[PDB]
Amino acid sequence: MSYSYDAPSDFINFSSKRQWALEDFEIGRPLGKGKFGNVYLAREKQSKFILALKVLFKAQLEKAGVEHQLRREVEIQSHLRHPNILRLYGYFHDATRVYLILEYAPLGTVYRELQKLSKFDEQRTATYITELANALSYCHSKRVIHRDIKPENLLLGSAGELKIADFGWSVHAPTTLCGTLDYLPPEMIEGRMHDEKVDLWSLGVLCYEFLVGKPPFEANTYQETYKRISRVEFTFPDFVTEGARDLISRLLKHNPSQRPMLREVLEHPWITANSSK
Amino acid sequence: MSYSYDAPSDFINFSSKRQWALEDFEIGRPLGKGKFGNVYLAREKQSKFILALKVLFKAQLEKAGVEHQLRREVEIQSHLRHPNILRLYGYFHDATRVYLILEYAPLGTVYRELQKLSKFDEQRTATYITELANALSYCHSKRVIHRDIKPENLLLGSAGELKIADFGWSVHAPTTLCGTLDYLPPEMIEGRMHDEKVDLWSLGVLCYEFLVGKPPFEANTYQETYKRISRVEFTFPDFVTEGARDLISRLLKHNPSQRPMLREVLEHPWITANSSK
Ligand SMILES: *SC[C@H](NC(=O)Cc1ccc2c(c1)OCO2)C(=O)NCc1ccncc1
Ligand SMILES: *SC[C@H](NC(=O)Cc1ccc2c(c1)OCO2)C(=O)NCc1ccncc1
Ligand SMILES: Nc1ncnc2c1ncn2[C@@H]1O[C@H](COP(=O)(O)O)[C@@H](O)[C@H]1O
Ligand SMILES: Nc1ncnc2c1ncn2[C@@H]1O[C@H](COP(=O)(O)O)[C@@H](O)[C@H]1O
Ligand SMILES: [Mg+2]
Ligand SMILES: [Mg+2]
Repeated sequence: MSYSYDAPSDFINFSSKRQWALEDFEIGRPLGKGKFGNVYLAREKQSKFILALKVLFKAQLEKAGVEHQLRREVEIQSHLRHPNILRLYGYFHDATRVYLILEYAPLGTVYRELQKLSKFDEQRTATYITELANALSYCHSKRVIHRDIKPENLLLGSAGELKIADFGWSVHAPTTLCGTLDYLPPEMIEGRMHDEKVDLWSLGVLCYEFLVGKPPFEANTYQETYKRISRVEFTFPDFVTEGARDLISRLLKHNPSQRPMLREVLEHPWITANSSK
Repeated sequence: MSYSYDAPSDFINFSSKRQWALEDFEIGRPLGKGKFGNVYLAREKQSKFILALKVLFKAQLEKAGVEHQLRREVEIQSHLRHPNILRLYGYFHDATRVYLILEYAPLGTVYRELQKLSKFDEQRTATYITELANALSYCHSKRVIHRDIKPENLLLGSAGELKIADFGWSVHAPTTLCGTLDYLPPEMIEGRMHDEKVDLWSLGVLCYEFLVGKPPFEANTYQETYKRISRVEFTFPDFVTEGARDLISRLLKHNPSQRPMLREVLEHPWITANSSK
C-alpha cells in the first residue's frame, strides 16, 4: 500500500526540507497499547520536546484492511490546529511501520475522570462543553465532522484542558451528484451522516453523562439502546437542574436540523452561568 | 498534493517494472468534456488496443477541492473486474495532468439511447436491469456501493451491454465506533448512505425511466422533486404492465431495509420472462 499521505512529514524545530527519521526520537515508556501498535512517550532529540509517538505495523494495518482509514485520519487531524484538539504534528514511515507524532496529553481521559468522580458538577460540565463546542466550531469551519465524540476520545492536557482525539471516523463535509435529484434515494439527498449536526447530538449525550454519570440511552442490550435512541426516550434524575435539562433536550433531537448551532450552545444561559470558560 | 494512489500504474500488454507514460498512447478525437478536463479516444502503441484516456488538470482538481475524491474513485474502480463495469486499467500523472486509462465503450450512453428512442420495450429494459443487477451484485460482494447510478453513467459496450461508469461518489463499506451505541445519533447508527440498499432504489428509478421515458419523481423544481422522493409519490402510465409495476414498487421503498435483495430482482418473474440474460 502507498504510505504517501497528504499530511506533513517535515522535521519541525520545536524550540521556535528535512523529513522525520526514527533516529530523531528518544523512545521512552509505553503510554498505551493500540490494536495496531503502541503509543510511547518520546522526546525529539534536538529540542528535547516531549511528545507521544504512535507506532503502527504496516503488515497489521493491511491485513485488517484499515490502511485507508489511517490515511484519512492522519490527513484530517494533521491539518487541525486548535488548543482543544489533540495535535498531530506529522507522520513518517519506514519499511515495516507507520509513525504518528502526537501531542502528549498527560492527564489521561475524561472516561477515567468520570470513573473516579462518578459525576461532574455543573461548573466542570459547562466548562468541558464550552471547550468541546469551541473545538467543534473550529472543526466545522474546516468542514470536518468528528462523528465519534465520547469520553474515551477526550484526553486531558496538563492544565486539565480537554483535547479531542481519535479522528478515525471523521469526514470532510461539503456537483453532478445533486444536479439531478431524480435518481437519488431519500437518504442520499438528505446526507445525514455527512451533516455537521451529527456532532451536536453527541454533545447532548456528553452533557447528560457528565451530570448523571451514565449516558441517557444506556441499556443492557444493543437492541434496547437503539430503540431508545430511535424514540429519543430518556428521563432525567431529579437532581439535574432545569437549565441543564433545557440544553440537553435541545441537543437530543432525532431530526438533525432541529438541533441547535454550536454558537447557541456556547451562548446558552446555563453554560455561561456555570462555565469557568 | 500527493498523486500516489493505491491503484495500478504498470504498463499492460493488451495483446495478452515499466510504468505508463503519455508517449505509450496515440490520441484520437475528443469523446467528451468535463469540468476538470476531457476524455479522448486513444490507442496503446505496441498492442494497437483502443481505449479511452481521461485527462484531468491538477490545478482544477486542487482548486475545486476534489483531489481526494478522484483518488478514491480511481482506487475503487481500478480494483473492480466485471463485464458490466467499465474497466479502469490504470492511471498515471505528469506535472500538470492526471490520466485515467479506461475501457472504451463504443455505443455511447444509455442517456443518449433514451433521447433517440424516447422509451424502451420490456425486453430491452429487463435485459438492462439484469446486467445492472449483476454488476451491483459483484460490487456489493466487494463491499462497494456505487451511489450515483443514472442513465448518463451507463455506457454501452460493443454488444450493447451496459457498462456502469462514474465511481466518483462510490464508497467501500466493510469496530470501536459501533462497540458502543450510547453516543451515536440515530443517523450514525443507521448509516443509510453507507447501505448497499442505496443502489436498489436507483435500479427502481431506472426501470421506470426505461419503460416510461421520464423518471418517476420528475417535477419542475428541485424542491418538488425532493418532496415527491421523500413521500415516494409516483404513478404509472396505463401501458406499464403488472409485472413491471410490481418490481418497481418493490424497489422504491423509503426505508432502505424494505428494499429487495439483488437476487430477488434477478429472479423476479417479470425479469425472467423478458430478459434475454
Ligand atoms: S444531493 C442534495 C444535497 N445533499 C447533499 O449534498 C448530501 C450529501 C450527499 C452525498 C454526499 C454527501 C453529502 O457527502 C458525500 O456524498 C442537498 O441539497 N442537501 C441540502 C438539502 C437536504 C435536504 N433537503 C433540502 C436540501
Ligand atoms: S454503529 C451500528 C452499525 N451501523 C453502521 O456501521 C453504520 C455506519 C456507521 C458509520 C460509518 C459507516 C456505517 O460507514 C462509514 O462510517 C450497525 O450495526 N448498523 C445496522 C444496524 C442499525 C440499527 N440497528 C441494528 C443494526
Ligand atoms: N497523544 C497521547 N497522549 C497521551 N496518551 C495517549 C495519546 N494517544 C493515545 N494515548 C493513550 O494510549 C491508549 C491507546 O491509544 P490509541 O491506540 O491511540 O487508542 C489510549 O487509552 C490513550 O489514552
Ligand atoms: N470510457 C469511455 N468510453 C466511451 N465514452 C466515454 C468514456 N468515458 C467517458 N465518455 C464520454 O465522455 C463524456 C464525458 O465524460 P466524463 O468526464 O466521465 O463525464 C461523456 O459524455 C461520456 O459519454
Ligand atoms: Mg494508502
Ligand atoms: Mg491525494
